[PDB]
Amino acid sequence: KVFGRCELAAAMKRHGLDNYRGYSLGNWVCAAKFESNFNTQATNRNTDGSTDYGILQINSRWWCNDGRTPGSRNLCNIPCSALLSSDITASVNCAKKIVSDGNGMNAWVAWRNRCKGTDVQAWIRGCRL
Repeated sequence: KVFGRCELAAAMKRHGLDNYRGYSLGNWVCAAKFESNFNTQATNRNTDGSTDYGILQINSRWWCNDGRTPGSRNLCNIPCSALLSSDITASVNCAKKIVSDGNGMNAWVAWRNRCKGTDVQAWIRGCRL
């Protein structure tokens, strides 16, 4: 499923991401925009053999199991395919674990390079929240 900007902001707010670990809602919507273009079915393989899955592009080397990433951990304890569902619950729950890991949202390369230090509130403007 491809989410609309406000539709996703609403779904994320409902799942408790707004201000989670100090990151305002605009941050999460901006990260989603640039990581997957709001598409829950997005996948991208990396040079190290791992693969990123879903709207927040969660990596298979540490967070989920896709059966083809040797010596990988499954810290979120879920099959990576669950991260492609139209229901973002699984992605959100796993993202909450990732952002609490110590490096905050810097764990998402697109957020660090394209959202960090920008006016992220813009991503939720005009939204009925």
